Amino acid sequence: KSKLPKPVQDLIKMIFDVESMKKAMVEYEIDLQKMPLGKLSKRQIQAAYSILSEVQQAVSQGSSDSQILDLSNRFYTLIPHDFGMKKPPLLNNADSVQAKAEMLDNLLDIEVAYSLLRGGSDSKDPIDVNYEKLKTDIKVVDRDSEEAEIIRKYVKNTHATTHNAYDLEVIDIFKIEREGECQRYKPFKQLHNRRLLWHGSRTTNFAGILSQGLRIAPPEAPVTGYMFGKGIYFADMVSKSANYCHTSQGDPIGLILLGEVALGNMYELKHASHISKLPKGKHSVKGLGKTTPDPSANISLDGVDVPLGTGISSGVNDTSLLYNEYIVYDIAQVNLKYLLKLKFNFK
Ligand SMILES: CNCc1ccc(-c2[nH]c3cc(F)cc4c3c2CCNC4=O)cc1
Repeated sequence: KSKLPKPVQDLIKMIFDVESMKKAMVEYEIDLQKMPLGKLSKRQIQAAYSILSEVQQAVSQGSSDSQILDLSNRFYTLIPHDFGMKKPPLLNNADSVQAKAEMLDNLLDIEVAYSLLRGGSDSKDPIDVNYEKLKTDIKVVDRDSEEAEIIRKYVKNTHATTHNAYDLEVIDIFKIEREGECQRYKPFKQLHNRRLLWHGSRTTNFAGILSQGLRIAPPEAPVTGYMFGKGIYFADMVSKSANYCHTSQGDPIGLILLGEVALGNMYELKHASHISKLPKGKHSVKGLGKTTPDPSANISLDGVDVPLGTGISSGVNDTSLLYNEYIVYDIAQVNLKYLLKLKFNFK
Protein backbone atom coordinates (compact mmCIF):
# COMPACT_ATOMS: atom_id res chain seq x y z
CA LYS A 1 0.00 0.00 0.00
CA SER A 2 3.00 2.44 0.81
CA LYS A 3 4.49 4.57 -2.03
CA LEU A 4 7.90 4.90 -0.10
CA PRO A 5 11.09 3.69 -1.92
CA LYS A 6 12.09 0.02 -1.16
CA PRO A 7 15.46 1.04 0.52
CA VAL A 8 13.52 3.44 2.85
CA GLN A 9 10.81 0.75 3.44
CA ASP A 10 13.61 -1.78 4.16
CA LEU A 11 15.21 0.78 6.56
CA ILE A 12 11.93 1.32 8.58
CA LYS A 13 11.44 -2.51 8.80
CA MET A 14 15.06 -2.84 10.07
CA ILE A 15 15.22 -0.09 12.70
CA PHE A 16 11.77 -1.14 14.10
CA ASP A 17 12.27 -4.97 14.07
CA VAL A 18 11.12 -6.14 17.53
CA GLU A 19 12.97 -9.46 17.21
CA SER A 20 16.39 -7.71 16.92
CA MET A 21 15.32 -5.75 20.11
CA LYS A 22 14.72 -9.05 21.97
CA LYS A 23 17.86 -10.65 20.34
CA ALA A 24 19.87 -7.70 21.82
CA MET A 25 18.32 -8.11 25.26
CA VAL A 26 19.01 -11.89 25.25
CA GLU A 27 22.71 -11.27 24.24
CA TYR A 28 22.90 -8.83 27.15
CA GLU A 29 21.97 -11.83 29.44
CA ILE A 30 18.70 -10.15 30.57
CA ASP A 31 15.97 -12.41 32.07
CA LEU A 32 13.18 -12.01 29.55
CA GLN A 33 10.56 -13.61 31.88
CA LYS A 34 11.08 -10.94 34.63
CA MET A 35 12.25 -8.17 32.18
CA PRO A 36 10.25 -8.52 28.86
CA LEU A 37 10.50 -5.70 26.21
CA GLY A 38 7.19 -4.23 27.43
CA LYS A 39 8.11 -4.07 31.16
CA LEU A 40 11.35 -2.11 30.20
CA SER A 41 10.95 1.55 31.40
CA LYS A 42 12.82 4.96 31.44
CA ARG A 43 12.57 5.16 35.27
CA GLN A 44 14.19 1.77 35.90
CA ILE A 45 17.10 2.53 33.49
CA GLN A 46 17.52 5.91 35.27
CA ALA A 47 17.59 4.08 38.64
CA ALA A 48 20.03 1.51 37.25
CA TYR A 49 22.37 4.31 36.04
CA SER A 50 22.28 5.78 39.54
CA ILE A 51 23.26 2.40 41.05
CA LEU A 52 26.19 2.17 38.52
CA SER A 53 27.28 5.68 39.54
CA GLU A 54 27.17 4.44 43.21
CA VAL A 55 29.30 1.39 42.28
CA GLN A 56 31.81 3.78 40.67
CA GLN A 57 32.04 5.97 43.81
CA ALA A 58 32.22 2.75 45.95
CA VAL A 59 35.21 1.65 43.83
CA SER A 60 36.74 5.22 44.01
CA GLN A 61 36.26 5.43 47.85
CA GLY A 62 37.47 1.79 48.11
CA SER A 63 34.42 0.75 50.10
CA SER A 64 33.72 -2.63 51.86
CA ASP A 65 33.10 -5.92 49.98
CA SER A 66 29.70 -6.05 51.77
CA GLN A 67 28.88 -2.58 50.29
CA ILE A 68 29.93 -3.48 46.72
CA LEU A 69 27.98 -6.75 46.99
CA ASP A 70 24.75 -5.10 48.22
CA LEU A 71 25.28 -2.42 45.48
CA SER A 72 25.89 -5.06 42.75
CA ASN A 73 22.88 -7.13 44.00
CA ARG A 74 20.66 -3.95 43.85
CA PHE A 75 21.55 -3.51 40.12
CA TYR A 76 20.74 -7.09 39.13
CA THR A 77 17.48 -6.84 41.19
CA LEU A 78 16.49 -3.83 39.02
CA ILE A 79 17.73 -5.24 35.69
CA PRO A 80 17.11 -9.02 36.11
CA HIS A 81 19.66 -11.15 34.29
CA ASP A 82 19.49 -14.92 33.55
CA PHE A 83 22.77 -16.88 33.64
CA GLY A 84 21.22 -20.17 34.76
CA MET A 85 24.09 -21.92 36.60
CA LYS A 86 26.58 -18.96 36.45
CA LYS A 87 26.50 -16.50 39.47
CA PRO A 88 25.92 -12.79 38.49
CA PRO A 89 29.25 -11.03 37.60
CA LEU A 90 30.30 -8.77 40.48
CA LEU A 91 30.36 -5.07 39.61
CA ASN A 92 33.58 -4.07 41.39
CA ASN A 93 35.67 -2.23 38.75
CA ALA A 94 35.62 0.47 36.02
CA ASP A 95 35.26 -2.03 33.13
CA SER A 96 32.30 -3.72 34.89
CA VAL A 97 30.42 -0.43 35.45
CA GLN A 98 31.37 0.87 31.93
CA ALA A 99 30.05 -2.43 30.41
CA LYS A 100 26.68 -2.41 32.24
CA ALA A 101 26.32 1.42 31.60
CA GLU A 102 26.75 0.87 27.84
CA MET A 103 24.09 -1.89 28.06
CA LEU A 104 21.73 0.63 29.73
CA ASP A 105 22.52 3.17 26.94
CA ASN A 106 21.25 0.56 24.48
CA LEU A 107 18.24 -0.59 26.56
CA LEU A 108 17.23 3.06 26.86
CA ASP A 109 17.08 3.54 23.06
CA ILE A 110 15.37 0.14 22.73
CA GLU A 111 12.66 1.40 25.18
CA VAL A 112 12.44 4.64 23.07
CA ALA A 113 11.95 2.56 19.91
CA TYR A 114 9.49 0.00 21.41
CA SER A 115 7.42 2.77 23.03
CA LEU A 116 7.31 4.71 19.72
CA LEU A 117 6.15 1.54 17.95
CA ARG A 118 3.35 0.76 20.49
CA GLY A 119 2.24 4.45 20.69
CA GLY A 120 0.16 6.53 18.27
CA SER A 121 -3.12 6.01 16.32
CA ASP A 122 -4.16 2.33 15.64
CA SER A 123 -6.07 2.21 7.40
CA LYS A 124 -2.53 3.39 6.45
CA ASP A 125 0.37 0.99 5.61
CA PRO A 126 2.32 0.16 8.87
CA ILE A 127 5.64 1.02 7.05
CA ASP A 128 4.18 4.51 6.30
CA VAL A 129 2.77 4.76 9.89
CA ASN A 130 6.24 4.03 11.41
CA TYR A 131 8.08 6.28 8.91
CA GLU A 132 5.93 9.20 10.17
CA LYS A 133 6.69 8.13 13.80
CA LEU A 134 10.41 8.88 13.19
CA LYS A 135 9.53 12.63 12.32
CA THR A 136 12.52 12.46 9.88
CA ASP A 137 12.54 12.98 6.15
CA ILE A 138 14.46 10.14 4.51
CA LYS A 139 15.44 10.53 0.85
CA VAL A 140 17.66 8.10 -1.13
CA VAL A 141 20.89 9.51 -2.56
CA ASP A 142 21.30 8.24 -6.19
CA ARG A 143 24.16 5.65 -6.53
CA ASP A 144 25.64 7.64 -9.48
CA SER A 145 25.49 11.19 -8.00
CA GLU A 146 28.32 13.68 -7.08
CA GLU A 147 26.98 13.35 -3.47
CA ALA A 148 27.28 9.50 -3.42
CA GLU A 149 30.78 9.67 -4.95
CA ILE A 150 32.06 12.10 -2.17
CA ILE A 151 30.51 9.89 0.57
CA ARG A 152 31.87 6.53 -0.80
CA LYS A 153 35.39 8.10 -1.17
CA TYR A 154 35.21 9.19 2.54
CA VAL A 155 34.25 5.56 3.41
CA LYS A 156 37.05 4.01 1.23
CA ASN A 157 39.79 6.52 2.36
CA THR A 158 39.11 6.84 6.09
CA HIS A 159 38.97 2.99 6.60
CA ALA A 160 41.82 2.36 9.08
CA THR A 161 44.66 -0.19 8.76
CA THR A 162 44.10 -1.48 12.36
CA HIS A 163 40.40 -2.35 11.62
CA ASN A 164 41.50 -5.07 9.09
CA ALA A 165 38.83 -7.63 10.35
CA TYR A 166 36.25 -6.35 7.80
CA ASP A 167 35.68 -4.60 4.40
CA LEU A 168 32.89 -2.02 4.23
CA GLU A 169 30.34 -1.93 1.38
CA VAL A 170 27.89 1.03 1.03
CA ILE A 171 24.55 -0.62 0.21
CA ASP A 172 22.40 2.55 0.62
CA ILE A 173 23.04 6.28 1.16
CA PHE A 174 20.17 8.19 2.73
CA LYS A 175 19.95 12.03 2.93
CA ILE A 176 18.07 12.63 6.18
CA GLU A 177 16.67 15.73 7.92
CA ARG A 178 15.18 15.34 11.42
CA GLU A 179 12.05 17.48 12.22
CA GLY A 180 13.09 20.81 13.83
CA GLU A 181 16.79 19.82 14.09
CA CYS A 182 17.75 22.28 11.37
CA GLN A 183 16.24 25.27 13.38
CA ARG A 184 17.99 23.95 16.53
CA TYR A 185 21.43 23.88 14.79
CA LYS A 186 20.96 27.26 12.92
CA PRO A 187 22.52 29.36 15.88
CA PHE A 188 25.60 27.03 16.03
CA LYS A 189 25.94 27.37 12.24
CA GLN A 190 27.48 30.82 12.99
CA LEU A 191 30.42 28.97 14.69
CA HIS A 192 33.52 28.34 12.57
CA ASN A 193 34.96 24.78 12.01
CA ARG A 194 31.87 22.87 10.80
CA ARG A 195 33.04 19.35 9.81
CA LEU A 196 31.16 16.34 8.37
CA LEU A 197 31.87 13.42 10.77
CA TRP A 198 31.02 9.73 11.45
CA HIS A 199 28.88 8.33 14.28
CA GLY A 200 28.32 4.60 14.58
CA SER A 201 25.69 2.92 16.74
CA ARG A 202 23.82 -0.40 17.09
CA THR A 203 20.89 -0.71 14.63
CA THR A 204 18.46 -1.12 17.69
CA ASN A 205 19.26 2.57 18.58
CA PHE A 206 18.55 4.13 15.14
CA ALA A 207 14.76 4.47 15.70
CA GLY A 208 15.50 6.62 18.80
CA ILE A 209 18.40 8.44 17.05
CA LEU A 210 16.11 9.49 14.21
CA SER A 211 13.23 10.12 16.66
CA GLN A 212 15.11 12.31 19.21
CA GLY A 213 18.53 12.84 17.50
CA LEU A 214 21.92 11.98 19.11
CA ARG A 215 21.88 12.74 22.84
CA ILE A 216 24.27 13.10 25.78
CA ALA A 217 24.29 10.51 28.69
CA PRO A 218 22.10 11.74 31.62
CA PRO A 219 23.52 13.11 34.91
CA GLU A 220 22.55 9.74 36.59
CA ALA A 221 24.91 7.90 34.19
CA PRO A 222 28.45 7.04 35.50
CA VAL A 223 31.23 9.34 34.15
CA THR A 224 33.41 6.09 33.79
CA GLY A 225 34.55 5.21 30.27
CA TYR A 226 33.61 8.59 28.75
CA MET A 227 37.21 9.52 27.81
CA PHE A 228 36.22 13.21 27.47
CA GLY A 229 33.14 13.29 29.73
CA LYS A 230 29.47 13.00 28.72
CA GLY A 231 29.04 14.44 25.22
CA ILE A 232 28.34 13.43 21.58
CA TYR A 233 31.37 11.52 20.17
CA PHE A 234 32.42 11.47 16.45
CA ALA A 235 35.21 10.20 14.23
CA ASP A 236 36.90 11.39 11.02
CA MET A 237 37.78 7.66 10.42
CA VAL A 238 34.85 5.49 9.05
CA SER A 239 36.37 2.32 10.69
CA LYS A 240 36.35 3.85 14.24
CA SER A 241 32.61 4.60 14.03
CA ALA A 242 31.80 1.39 11.94
CA ASN A 243 33.18 -0.64 14.92
CA TYR A 244 30.32 0.67 17.11
CA CYS A 245 27.70 -0.99 14.85
CA HIS A 246 28.40 -4.34 16.62
CA THR A 247 28.10 -6.26 13.34
CA SER A 248 29.19 -9.90 12.91
CA GLN A 249 29.22 -12.68 10.30
CA GLY A 250 25.65 -13.39 11.55
CA ASP A 251 24.27 -9.85 11.14
CA PRO A 252 26.75 -8.15 8.70
CA ILE A 253 24.58 -5.12 7.84
CA GLY A 254 24.95 -2.10 10.12
CA LEU A 255 24.08 1.62 10.08
CA ILE A 256 26.35 4.66 10.31
CA LEU A 257 25.77 8.45 10.36
CA LEU A 258 27.23 11.50 8.71
CA GLY A 259 26.58 14.66 10.70
CA GLU A 260 27.40 18.34 10.37
CA VAL A 261 29.06 19.17 13.70
CA ALA A 262 29.85 22.76 14.75
CA LEU A 263 33.20 22.31 16.53
CA GLY A 264 34.32 25.96 16.58
CA ASN A 265 37.20 26.41 19.01
CA MET A 266 38.46 22.88 19.54
CA TYR A 267 40.06 21.91 22.86
CA GLU A 268 42.78 19.69 21.33
CA LEU A 269 43.61 17.02 23.97
CA LYS A 270 46.18 14.20 23.99
CA HIS A 271 44.98 12.08 26.97
CA ALA A 272 41.67 11.36 28.80
CA SER A 273 39.94 14.06 30.90
CA HIS A 274 36.38 14.07 32.36
CA ILE A 275 35.61 17.67 31.41
CA SER A 276 32.02 18.65 32.68
CA LYS A 277 33.01 22.40 32.13
CA LEU A 278 34.90 23.44 28.93
CA PRO A 279 37.57 26.26 29.00
CA LYS A 280 36.30 29.83 28.41
CA GLY A 281 36.26 30.28 24.61
CA LYS A 282 36.26 26.59 23.53
CA HIS A 283 33.21 24.82 21.92
CA SER A 284 34.40 21.22 21.40
CA VAL A 285 37.08 18.64 22.27
CA LYS A 286 39.35 17.02 19.70
CA GLY A 287 41.08 13.82 20.78
CA LEU A 288 44.28 13.97 18.72
CA GLY A 289 45.14 10.59 17.19
CA LYS A 290 48.49 9.29 15.86
CA THR A 291 46.82 8.78 12.39
CA THR A 292 45.10 11.82 10.81
CA PRO A 293 43.19 12.08 7.48
CA ASP A 294 45.39 13.87 4.86
CA PRO A 295 44.70 17.61 5.52
CA SER A 296 45.95 18.62 2.03
CA ALA A 297 43.02 16.51 0.61
CA ASN A 298 40.10 18.12 2.57
CA ILE A 299 36.94 18.61 0.39
CA SER A 300 33.97 21.08 0.84
CA LEU A 301 30.49 19.40 0.52
CA ASP A 302 27.69 22.02 0.88
CA GLY A 303 30.32 24.41 2.40
CA VAL A 304 31.19 21.84 5.14
CA ASP A 305 34.75 20.50 5.22
CA VAL A 306 34.84 16.67 4.70
CA PRO A 307 38.23 15.20 5.84
CA LEU A 308 38.15 12.39 3.23
CA GLY A 309 41.96 12.52 2.94
CA THR A 310 43.71 9.11 3.02
CA GLY A 311 44.99 7.94 6.44
CA ILE A 312 48.32 9.76 6.96
CA SER A 313 50.45 10.19 10.14
CA SER A 314 50.06 13.13 12.56
CA GLY A 315 52.96 14.93 14.29
CA VAL A 316 51.78 13.85 17.76
CA ASN A 317 53.47 10.58 18.92
CA ASP A 318 52.94 11.43 22.66
CA THR A 319 49.21 10.59 22.65
CA SER A 320 46.94 7.84 24.07
CA LEU A 321 44.71 7.92 20.90
CA LEU A 322 45.35 5.96 17.69
CA TYR A 323 42.79 7.94 15.60
CA ASN A 324 41.01 11.29 15.81
CA GLU A 325 37.73 11.62 17.82
CA TYR A 326 35.54 14.74 18.29
CA ILE A 327 33.19 15.64 21.21
CA VAL A 328 30.49 18.39 21.49
CA TYR A 329 28.64 18.91 24.79
CA ASP A 330 25.46 20.71 23.52
CA ILE A 331 23.19 18.51 21.39
CA ALA A 332 22.18 21.51 19.15
CA GLN A 333 25.84 21.64 17.83
CA VAL A 334 24.87 18.65 15.59
CA ASN A 335 22.78 18.46 12.38
CA LEU A 336 22.52 14.89 10.95
CA LYS A 337 22.92 14.83 7.15
CA TYR A 338 23.27 11.18 6.04
CA LEU A 339 22.49 7.63 7.16
CA LEU A 340 24.50 4.87 5.46
CA LYS A 341 23.53 1.14 5.17
CA LEU A 342 26.85 -0.72 5.28
CA LYS A 343 27.63 -4.38 4.61
CA PHE A 344 30.62 -5.60 6.64
CA ASN A 345 32.60 -8.29 4.79
CA PHE A 346 34.59 -10.38 7.26
CA LYS A 347 37.59 -12.66 6.50
C1 LIG B 1 30.48 3.92 28.74
N1 LIG B 1 30.40 4.18 27.31
C2 LIG B 1 31.55 5.01 26.95
C3 LIG B 1 31.62 5.34 25.61
C4 LIG B 1 30.77 4.83 24.64
C5 LIG B 1 30.89 5.20 23.30
C6 LIG B 1 31.86 6.12 22.94
C7 LIG B 1 32.13 6.53 21.70
N2 LIG B 1 33.25 7.17 21.48
C8 LIG B 1 33.32 7.43 20.19
C9 LIG B 1 34.27 8.06 19.54
C10 LIG B 1 34.15 8.21 18.19
F1 LIG B 1 34.86 8.72 17.62
C11 LIG B 1 33.04 7.71 17.58
C12 LIG B 1 32.07 7.05 18.30
C13 LIG B 1 32.24 6.93 19.60
C14 LIG B 1 31.49 6.36 20.55
C15 LIG B 1 30.30 5.70 20.48
C16 LIG B 1 29.38 6.35 19.49
N3 LIG B 1 29.83 6.22 18.11
C17 LIG B 1 31.00 6.59 17.56
O1 LIG B 1 31.06 6.38 16.36
C18 LIG B 1 32.72 6.60 23.92
C19 LIG B 1 32.59 6.23 25.24
